[PDB]
Amino acid sequence: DTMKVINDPIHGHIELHPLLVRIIDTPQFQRLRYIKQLGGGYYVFPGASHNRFEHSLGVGYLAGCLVHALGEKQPELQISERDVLCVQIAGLCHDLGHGPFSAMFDGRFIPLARPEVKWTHEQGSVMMFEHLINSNGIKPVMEQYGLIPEEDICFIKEQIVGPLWPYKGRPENKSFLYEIVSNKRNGIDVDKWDYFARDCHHLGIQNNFDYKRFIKFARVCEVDNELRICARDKEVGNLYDMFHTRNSLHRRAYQHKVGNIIDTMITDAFLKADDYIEITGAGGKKYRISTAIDDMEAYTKLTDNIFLEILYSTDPKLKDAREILKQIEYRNLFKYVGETQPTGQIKIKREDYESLPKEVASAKPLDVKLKAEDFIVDVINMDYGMQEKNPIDHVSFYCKTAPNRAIRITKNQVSQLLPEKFAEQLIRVYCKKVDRKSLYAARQYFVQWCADRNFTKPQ
Amino acid sequence: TMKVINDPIHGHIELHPLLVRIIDTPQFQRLRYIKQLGGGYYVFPGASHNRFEHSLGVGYLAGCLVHALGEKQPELQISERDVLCVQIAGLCHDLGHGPFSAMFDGRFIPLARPEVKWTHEQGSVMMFEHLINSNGIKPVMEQYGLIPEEDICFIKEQIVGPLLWPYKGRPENKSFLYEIVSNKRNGIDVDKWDYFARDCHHLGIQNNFDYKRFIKFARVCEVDNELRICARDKEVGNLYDMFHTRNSLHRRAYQHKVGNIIDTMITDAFLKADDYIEITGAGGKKYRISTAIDDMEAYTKLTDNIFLEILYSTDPKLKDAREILKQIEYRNLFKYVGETQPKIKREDYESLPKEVASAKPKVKLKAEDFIVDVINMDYGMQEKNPIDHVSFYCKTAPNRAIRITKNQVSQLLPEKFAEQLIRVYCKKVDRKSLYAARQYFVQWCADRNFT
Amino acid sequence: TMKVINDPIHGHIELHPLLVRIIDTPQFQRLRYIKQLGGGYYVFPGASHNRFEHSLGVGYLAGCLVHALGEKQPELQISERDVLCVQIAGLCHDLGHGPFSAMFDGRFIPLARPEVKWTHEQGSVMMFEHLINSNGIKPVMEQYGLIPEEDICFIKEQIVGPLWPYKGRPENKSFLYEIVSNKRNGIDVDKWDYFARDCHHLGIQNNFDYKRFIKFARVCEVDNELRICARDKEVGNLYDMFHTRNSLHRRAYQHKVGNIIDTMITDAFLKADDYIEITGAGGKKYRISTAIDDMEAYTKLTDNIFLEILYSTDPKLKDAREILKQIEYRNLFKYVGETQPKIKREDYESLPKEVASAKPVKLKAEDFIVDVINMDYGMQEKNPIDHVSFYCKTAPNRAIRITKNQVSQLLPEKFAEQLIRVYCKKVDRKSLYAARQYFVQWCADRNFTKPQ
Amino acid sequence: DTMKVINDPIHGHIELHPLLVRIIDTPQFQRLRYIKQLGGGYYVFPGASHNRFEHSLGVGYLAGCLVHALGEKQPELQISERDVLCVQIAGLCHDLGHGPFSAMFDGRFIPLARPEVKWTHEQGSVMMFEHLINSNGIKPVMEQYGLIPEEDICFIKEQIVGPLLWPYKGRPENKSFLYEIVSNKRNGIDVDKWDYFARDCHHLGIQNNFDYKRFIKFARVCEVDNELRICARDKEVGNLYDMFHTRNSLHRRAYQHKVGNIIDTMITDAFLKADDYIEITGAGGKKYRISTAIDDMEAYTKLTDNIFLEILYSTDPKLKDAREILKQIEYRNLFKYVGETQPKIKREDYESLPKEVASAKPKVLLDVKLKAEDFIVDVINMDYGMQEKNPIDHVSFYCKTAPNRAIRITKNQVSQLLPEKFAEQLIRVYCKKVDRKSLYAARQYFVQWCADRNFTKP
Ligand SMILES: Nc1nc(=O)c2ncn([C@H]3C[C@H](O)[C@@H](CO[P@@](=O)(S)OP(=O)(O)OP(=O)(O)O)O3)c2[nH]1
Ligand SMILES: Nc1nc(=O)c2ncn([C@H]3C[C@H](O)[C@@H](CO[P@@](=O)(S)OP(=O)(O)OP(=O)(O)O)O3)c2[nH]1
Ligand SMILES: Nc1nc(=O)c2ncn([C@H]3C[C@H](O)[C@@H](CO[P@@](=O)(S)OP(=O)(O)OP(=O)(O)O)O3)c2[nH]1
Ligand SMILES: Nc1nc(=O)c2ncn([C@H]3C[C@H](O)[C@@H](CO[P@@](=O)(S)OP(=O)(O)OP(=O)(O)O)O3)c2[nH]1
Ligand SMILES: Nc1nc(=O)c2ncn([C@H]3C[C@H](O)[C@@H](CO[P@@](=O)(S)OP(=O)(O)OP(=O)(O)O)O3)c2[nH]1
Ligand SMILES: Nc1nc(=O)c2ncn([C@H]3C[C@H](O)[C@@H](CO[P@@](=O)(S)OP(=O)(O)OP(=O)(O)O)O3)c2[nH]1
Ligand SMILES: Nc1nc(=O)c2ncn([C@H]3C[C@H](O)[C@@H](CO[P@@](=O)(S)OP(=O)(O)OP(=O)(O)O)O3)c2[nH]1
Ligand SMILES: [Fe+3]
Ligand SMILES: [Fe+3]
Ligand SMILES: [Fe+3]
Ligand SMILES: [Fe+3]
Ligand SMILES: [Mg+2]
Ligand SMILES: [Mg+2]
Ligand SMILES: [Mg+2]
Ligand SMILES: [Mg+2]
Ligand SMILES: [Mg+2]
Ligand SMILES: [Mg+2]
Ligand SMILES: [Mg+2]
Repeated sequence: DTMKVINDPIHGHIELHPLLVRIIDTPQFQRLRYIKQLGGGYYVFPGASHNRFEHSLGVGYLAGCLVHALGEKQPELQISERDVLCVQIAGLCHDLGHGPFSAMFDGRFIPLARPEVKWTHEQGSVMMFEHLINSNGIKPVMEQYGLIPEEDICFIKEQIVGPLWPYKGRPENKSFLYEIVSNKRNGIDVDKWDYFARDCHHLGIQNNFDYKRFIKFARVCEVDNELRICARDKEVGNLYDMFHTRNSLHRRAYQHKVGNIIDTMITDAFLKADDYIEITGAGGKKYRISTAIDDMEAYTKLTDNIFLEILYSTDPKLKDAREILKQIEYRNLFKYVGETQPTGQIKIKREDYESLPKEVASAKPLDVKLKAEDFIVDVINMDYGMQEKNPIDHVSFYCKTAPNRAIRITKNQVSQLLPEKFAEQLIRVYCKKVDRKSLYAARQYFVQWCADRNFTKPQ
Repeated sequence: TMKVINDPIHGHIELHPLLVRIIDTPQFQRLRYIKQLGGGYYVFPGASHNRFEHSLGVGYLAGCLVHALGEKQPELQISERDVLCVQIAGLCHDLGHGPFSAMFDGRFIPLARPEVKWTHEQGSVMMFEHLINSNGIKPVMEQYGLIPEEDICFIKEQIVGPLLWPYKGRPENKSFLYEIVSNKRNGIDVDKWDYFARDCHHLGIQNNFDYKRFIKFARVCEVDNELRICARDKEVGNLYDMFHTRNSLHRRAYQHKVGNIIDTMITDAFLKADDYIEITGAGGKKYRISTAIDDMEAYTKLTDNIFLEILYSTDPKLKDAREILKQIEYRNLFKYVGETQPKIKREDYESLPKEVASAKPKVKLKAEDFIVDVINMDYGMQEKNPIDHVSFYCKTAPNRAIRITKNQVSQLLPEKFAEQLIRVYCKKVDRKSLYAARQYFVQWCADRNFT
Repeated sequence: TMKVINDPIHGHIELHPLLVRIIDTPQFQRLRYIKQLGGGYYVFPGASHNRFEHSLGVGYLAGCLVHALGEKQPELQISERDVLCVQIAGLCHDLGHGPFSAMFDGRFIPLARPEVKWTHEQGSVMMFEHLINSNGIKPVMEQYGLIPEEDICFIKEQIVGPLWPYKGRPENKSFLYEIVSNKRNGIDVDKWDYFARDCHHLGIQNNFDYKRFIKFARVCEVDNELRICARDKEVGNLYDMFHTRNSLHRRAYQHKVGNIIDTMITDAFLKADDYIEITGAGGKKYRISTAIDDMEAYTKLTDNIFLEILYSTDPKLKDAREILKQIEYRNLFKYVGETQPKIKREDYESLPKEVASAKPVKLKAEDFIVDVINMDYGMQEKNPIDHVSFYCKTAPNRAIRITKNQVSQLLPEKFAEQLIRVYCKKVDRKSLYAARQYFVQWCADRNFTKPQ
Repeated sequence: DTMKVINDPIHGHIELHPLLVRIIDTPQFQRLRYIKQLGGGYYVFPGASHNRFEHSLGVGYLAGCLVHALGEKQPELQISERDVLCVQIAGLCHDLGHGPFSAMFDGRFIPLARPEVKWTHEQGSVMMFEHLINSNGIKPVMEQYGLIPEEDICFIKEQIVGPLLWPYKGRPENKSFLYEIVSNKRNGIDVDKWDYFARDCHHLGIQNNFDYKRFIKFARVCEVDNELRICARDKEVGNLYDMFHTRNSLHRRAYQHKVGNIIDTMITDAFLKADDYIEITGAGGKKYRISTAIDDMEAYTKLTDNIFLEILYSTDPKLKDAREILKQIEYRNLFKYVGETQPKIKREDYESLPKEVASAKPKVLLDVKLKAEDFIVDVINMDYGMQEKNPIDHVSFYCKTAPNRAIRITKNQVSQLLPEKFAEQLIRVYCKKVDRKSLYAARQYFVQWCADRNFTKP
C-alpha cells in the first residue's frame, strides 16, 4: 500500500498517505461524489457542478498543510505523524453528513420534515464516520500506521463537531490542533479556505483571500494556559477581508434569489414525496427521506439521486412531488416580488417563519386578492459566523518583535471603515401565482407589509 | 427578454429569448446529469463538469465566431436568423450523449447492440426533433423570424452533416456557416474550443490554445467556388499546436489508464443490468438501457442516474451489475497488465480477449477475464494531416486563399498523424491471476509481432 | 491599417490606425519608462509594469464601454468619431505622470515647488497638446473624420474635467464624460484597468468583474442629462469595487516600506534638483521640478533620472546619490509608529518640526518623516454610491437612486479616514528608541490615538 | 537578521534565509531590476515589462523547492541546509551576467562589437558573483550560517557555468544531482526553464502548458553510471517532450518574433554607433565602453537598459547617429522585413551574409542598387537545446515497481507523433531602407541569394 497522488484544480498535486486512501475508498466517502456543494446554486451558476467529494479532499489536504507548517516552524510543539494523520482524516471526513443538495437538506428540509429533532450535517458526519470505520475494518489499518483508535477516533470526531478543558482526544498542550478543520473559537479554518477557492473557481467569481499567506504567518502561542494558533498582527486587515469575502459570496451566489427559490421548490417536492419514498437501511428496514438520517446504511444511499428518482417516477402517489420538479425543468419557478430588511436590532426568530405569509396576505394596501398559500417568505441570516459578534475580537495575534506573546487587536485599531454590525437579516418574498395581474398585486401586499412592520422601503 | 448566464470559462453569456425556450426543456436540462468526461471524474476529481455547461459554451462560441465574421465582412450577408440557427446548433449539438458520455457510444452500445450503427450525433438530431415537437418550439421560432422547415434542417445538418452541393438548409454562398459548430473539412470548430478550455479548467491542466485570437484572425474566402472559413497564414503554427494540445489531453486525461478501466467497468455493469432495467418511454412502453436510444422520451430519462439506480438496487437479478459498481466504490478495480503498439480495426475489437486467452506461454484464464482496450491517437482525420485541409490568407491579399504545406512551417512537426495503443487489463485481481495475465499478454504480443 | 496588441489583462486589443499614430510618438512611448506603482516595485517584485501598458488598457476599455452602449442603445447616436475620441482620451489620460508615478505629484512636486498647484492630469493635457502639435496629428485626425478643434477639447475635458460646463460635446452626450474619468462618482474604466493589472502583477487577486458591469450599463435621463446608469442588482458590487480599491491601498499602494522607498527617492530628487539639467524647447535648461513647465523637457524626464543619479560621479550629486545607494543596500529609513486622528496638505511640511518639538540623544526635524495617508472612497467624506444612478429590469429608462440602508447594514458607516506614519532617518538602537518617544508625546499633544 | 518573505505573482510567498537577503541587497544584484527579461520583446508584447531580478528570485525559490523535495523524499541522499543554501544562491545568481536587453547583449552586440572574445552571460554571472562577494563582505556572512566559502563559492560557480573522471570540485559524485537543478548540462531540464516559462507566459499573455510542480513531486534520485542523478517517473516522459515543445513554441511566437528581433537589431545598431563615445567608470576611475565594460565588473554594474535612455536623451553631436536610430524606434519607423527561408549556417559566417545578399545579381530588374550595410541577415536556430540531439535520450527514468533502478526510454516507446528532427534553422532578411522602391529591390536580392545557395524558395 503506497501513497496516491490526486490532481485537483484548486490545490494541484495532493499527496494521500495509504491510510487516507483506505478511508476514501469506501461507499460512505465515495457517496460525496453525488451531492453538489452548492445545491440549487447549480441551476443559476452552471459552473457550480462541483460535489462535496472534491471539497472534502481539499480540506484534508489543507488541514495537512497547516499542521505540517506549524510542525516545521515550531518543533517544540511535538506534533507527531499521528497528529498529522488525525487532522487530515478529520478534514477528509468533516462533510460526510451532508444530505441531498447540501445546505438545503439541513437548512430547509429537515427542520420542516422533522421539527422535533435538532440535526446538523456535522452530527451526521460523526455518525457516518463511525459507520465508515466500523463497516470497512479501518481500526486495524489505523493501528498499522501508528494511530491509537480509542483516543484518535474521539479526537477526529471532536475536530468535526466539537467536544475546565472539555476535550478527551488530545490534551491542552495540543489545543491548537482543534482550530484547523473546524475552528470553534472564531471560524477561521481550512474548510472555509477550501470552499472559497473551489466555489469561486466554479462559480466564475474571483477569490480575494490568500490562504497560503495566512498559513506562512501562523504560529502557536500560549493564550490563557492553552497553546492556540495565532495570526501575525499585520494580517488583521486580511482577516476582516476574509469574512467580507464570505459575506460577499453569500450575497452573490449562495443566497441568490433564484437559487433559494429552487432550493425551496426542491424542499417542497421532498416534503410531498416523503411519505411515499422508501430507502433501504440495515436489516432491510425501510426509511423515508426524513428518517434516513437515523440509519447510516440508508443514509449512505440518500444523495442528489433522490431528485431524479422523483422526477423520473410514474407512481401516482408521487404526482404532486414530481410536478414540482417538472416545473423546475420547465423553469416555471415561483416569482420574486421584493426584498427587505428589519430596521430593529431584533431579528425575526425561526418560531415566526410559518406565520409570515399570513402577515403579508393581511396587508391592506386592487384587481386580484391573494392568500397566504400564494406567498413564500424566505428569511436569510447574514453574519460573520458568530451571530452579532465580531469574530476578529476572538483572534489571537503576535508581533515580529515578540513572536511568543499573544495579543488582541480591537476594531478601532484597524480601521474606521469596517462594519459597525456583524449580523443582519434579509427577507425575500415570492409569489406562486405567476401571471401579470397576480405579480402586480403581490408587490402591493409586499410594500404595505413592509410599511406595516417599519421595515426598509424596498428598491 | 435576454437572459445572462455566468460561466467560469466564458464569463457573461447572453442568451436570446428563443435560446432560453430551447434550454428550458427536459430534453436540454437532461444534460445537467451527464458528466463531460465520464469515468475521468474517478481519476481527476475536478472533472465534475456536465454536458449542459459545455453545451451552453458551444452555443456562446458558435455565436461569437458567426458574429465576428459578420462584423468584419458585411458582404457575407449573415442574418440575425443565421446567427440564431448557428447558436441553436451549438446549444443542441451534444443532446445525444448518453450516460458517462464517450463511454456510451464508444463502448456500451457497440457491445450491447452490435447490429446498429449509433453515434451521439445521430442522437442529438433525434433528441433535437423530440425537443422541438414536444415543447411547441416551432411557433416560437417563427415569432423571432426563423423559417422552421429550412432552419430545423439547417440546424440538424450542422450537427451531423448532410441528410454536387449536398446541403439543403443553406446554399453554397453560406457554406462557411457549416464549419462553425462541427467542421467536417478539418475539425477546427468552436466545439473543440469549448472543451479544451472547460476540460482544462476542471482537470487542473493548462490550456495552450487561444481561441479568442483565432476568431479575431478568421476570414471567409472563396475556395473552389465555395465560401469557406480561412485562417491568417501567421496562425498556422498555432493550429498545429491546437491538435498537439488535443492529443496531449487524450494522453494525460481522456485515455487515462484508470479512467478507461472505470468506463470499462461501468460498461460491464450496464451489460449485466441491461436485461433487467426498465426505462419508461412513449405511451408507457418499456425500454432497456441499450434500446432507449430508439425512443427519445425514454432516452430523456437515461442519464448518469442509471449508475446509482443500479448501485442502490436490492433486486437479486441486478446483483451481478450492482457488485461491479460496488467494486468501483471500494476501488477494487480491474488491473492493468501492460501496453503495446502495432492498425487494429473496430471489426476486430470483440475477438481480442479471445486472442489473448489463446496465447500459449512456455491458473489458466478465460476470454471473459481480459479487457483489450484499443486506443486510436490521431489528429482527427485518421492518417491525414488536418492542416493540409485548412485554407489561409495573407495580410496583403485577404481574399486570396492559399495552402501552407508542412515543410513550410517547421521540420520539428510530427512525421505521422495517427497511431494506435493497445492496453490489456485483467478482471481477476489476485497475485497469481495478474502474474498469469501478464504471461498471456507478452506471448500474445510476440504472436502478433507487436512491440 | 489596424494593429493588434496582445495584453495579458485584456487579450487581443484592436487599435485603429489613428490610435497607432498617437501611440508611435516619443510623448506616448515615454510611458514605457515610468513604473505604474513606483516604489511599490521594491516591495512587490512583480510590479514591474509601466504606465504604457495601463494606458493601452484604458484605451481598450474606454472603447468597450462606448461600443457596448452604442450597440445596446442606437438612439444615443454614438458615432465612430465619438468612439475614437473616447479611446484617444483613454490612451492619453496618464501622459502627465512623472518619475515613479504617484510619488512625483503626491510627494516631490509639492515639496520642491510649494507655490504651484500641479496634478499629473494637468500634465496629461499639456503633454497631449505637445504630442499633437509636434507629430502633425491634426491633419491625421481630419483624415479619419475627427474635427480637431472640437475633438481635442473633448479629449482634454475627458482627462481633466472642464478647463453645462463642457464645450467638446453637448448635454445629450454627457455620458461620454463618465467613461475615462468619472467626476460624478469615480466609477470609470481607468480604475478597472489598474485593479486588474496591478493585481495580475502584484500577485493579489482582483474581486471586481468589470466585464459584468459593462454588460449591465445603460444610459438614462437624469436631471435633463443623459448619464450612465448601473443595473440596480449591481449596487452591492459597486460598494465592493471601492472596498477592493481601499484594500489594494492597504496592502500594496500604501505599504509601509513602499512609501518609505518613495520618500527616499523623493529625498534624493530634492537634493539632486538644483544640479540636474534637462534640455527643453529652444535649448533652455530645466530642473527635475521645473521640467513640468516645458513638455519637451518633460518628455525626457522618466524613471531614468533615478539611474542617472545613481550612476553619476559628479560631486554635486553626491548627497542624492548616497540616498539612492542606501536604497540598493537596503539601509532604509525606519518605521517608528502609526496613529490616527483630518490633517490637511497645507500642514504636511510642518509636521516633522512638530514631532521634534515634543518634550517627553536629542533629534531634529530633518531626522523625521511624517507620512499622512488618506483612505477613502474617492470623494473625501462622501459615499460615492449616493452619486450613482440605477435602472430596474421592469423600466430600463427610469433612473433611480438606491440609499445605503437599502443595500446592507454591514457596510461602512464612514467613507474616509486618515493614517499618520512616522519614520526616522537615524537608524541605530539609541536613535530609534528616542524617535519613538518623540512620536508618542506628539500623539498625546495632538489628541491622536495612543499607538499600537 | 531574520527571514524575509517576498510575494511573487508566479510563485506566491517566497521565503528567503538571511544569507540570501544579504546577497540580494547589493548593487550587483539589484542591477537586475534594470534589465528586461525579454529585451526588445517588450516593444511587441507590452505585458513583457518583467526584469531579470524577478526571474532570478524565482529561480532561487524553485532551486530550493526541488532540492528540499528530494531531501524530504530521500533522507539517504544526506542533503544538508548547506547544500540547500548553495543551490538557492546559485539560482539567485545564475543570471547576474546579463547585459542591457538580455539576449540582445550576448547574442547580438558583443559578437559584433568584439569578434575576438568569446563571451556568454554565464561567464559574466561568475565574474559578477565574484565581484558581489568580494565587494560586499559576504564571505564572513557565509561562514556565520555554516557555509565553507572556498568549497561553496566553487560549487555555486560550477552550478552556473559548469566545471572551471569527475570534473567538479565543489561537491563529490554522490551529490552530482545538485548540479542538475539550476543549470542542467546533461539535458537542459532545470528550474531556470521552469521559472521563465511561467513568468514569460504570465506577462506575454500566452498560456503555459508545463506543470513544473508535477515534475518535482515525481522526481527521485537514482544511481546512473556510478553517479547519483535526478530521475523522472517513467509516466512523465510525454510531459518532458511537451516541455521542449512549449519552449520551441515560445520561441516561435514571442522570443523570435520578427519585430522583436528587428528592434533588438536596431538597439544593437545604436549601441555600435554609440560605443566609441560612451564612457563608463570602472575600478580605479578607468573608463570603459559599452563593449569593454564586460572586462570590469564595477563598470558592468552600472551597464543596464539605462544606456538606451542615456543615448536617446543625449544632446552630444557625436551620438547623433546612435540617437537617430533610437528615435526611429519610438516613431516606429523600423527596419523592414523582406523575407524568410530555410537551409546549417555557422556563427563564423553570420558577419559575411549581408555582403552575400548584396552580391546577388538578379535577372536585370533594378531601379536602386543596394549595399551590404543596408541588409540585416538574422540566423535563427530552433532546437531542443542540444543542437541535433534529442534531450530525452539523455534523461533517466524510474518505474513504480523499482524506484531505485534508473532506465532509458527511447522515442519509439513514447509515440510515433513526436518530431523526427530536433533542430532547424531559419534565415530572415531585413532592409534598413524602408521606401517602396528599396524594399522591392531588397526582395529581388533576397530571392536570387536564396537561389544561389539552394535554400527553399521563400
Ligand atoms: N496535471 C496532470 N498532468 C498529467 O499529465 C496527469 N496525468 C495524470 N494526472 C492526474 C490523475 C490523478 O489525479 C493524479 C495521479 O495520476 P497518475 O496517472 S501519476 O497516477 P496512477 O495512474 O495512479 O499511476 P501509477 O499507479 O502508475 O503511479 O494525477 C495528471 N495531472
Ligand atoms: N432560464 C434558465 N435556464 C437555465 O438552465 C439556467 N441556468 C442558469 N440560469 C441563470 C440565468 C438567469 O438569469 C438566472 C435565474 O433564472 P431566471 O432568470 S429563469 O429567474 P427569475 O430571474 O426569477 O425570472 P425572470 O428573469 O424570468 O423574471 O439563472 C438559467 N436560466
Ligand atoms: N460574476 C457575477 N457576479 C455577480 O454578482 C452575479 N450575480 C449573479 N450572477 C450570475 C448568476 C447567473 O448565471 C447570471 C445572471 O444572474 P442575475 O442575478 S444578473 O440574474 P437574474 O437573477 O435572472 O435577475 P433579473 O431577473 O432581475 O435580471 O449571473 C453573477 N455573476
Ligand atoms: N497571444 C499571442 N499568441 C501568439 O501566437 C502571438 N504572436 C504574436 N503575438 C502578439 C504580438 C503583438 O502584441 C500582437 C500582434 O502580433 P503579430 O505577430 S499577429 O503581428 P505583426 O507582427 O504586426 O504581423 P503583421 O504585420 O503581418 O500583422 O500579438 C501573439 N500573441
Ligand atoms: N505606489 C503607489 N503609491 C500611492 O500612493 C499611489 N496612489 C495611487 N497609486 C497607483 C495605483 C494605480 O495603479 C494608479 C492609480 O492612479 P491613476 O492615475 S491610473 O488613477 P487615479 O484617478 O489617480 O485613481 P483613483 O481614481 O482610483 O483615485 O497609481 C499609487 N501607487
Ligand atoms: N499577497 C499579498 N497580500 C498582502 O496583503 C500583502 N501585503 C504585503 N505583501 C507582500 C509584500 C512583500 O512581497 C511580502 C512581505 O511583505 P510584508 O508587508 S509581510 O513584510 P514587511 O513589511 O517586511 O513587514 P515585517 O518586516 O513587519 O514582517 O508580501 C502582500 N502580498
Ligand atoms: N527577446 C528575446 N529574444 C531571444 O532571442 C531570446 N532568447 C532567449 N530569451 C529570453 C527567454 C527567457 O526569458 C530567457 C532565456 O534565457 P536564460 O538566460 S533565463 O536561460 P537559457 O539557459 O538561455 O535558456 P535555455 O536553457 O532554455 O536555452 O531569455 C530571448 N528573448
Ligand atoms: Fe466543509
Ligand atoms: Fe461538444
Ligand atoms: Fe490611469
Ligand atoms: Fe535564467
Ligand atoms: Mg461542514
Ligand atoms: Mg464552519
Ligand atoms: Mg459531440
Ligand atoms: Mg468534432
Ligand atoms: Mg491618472
Ligand atoms: Mg480617478
Ligand atoms: Mg542564464
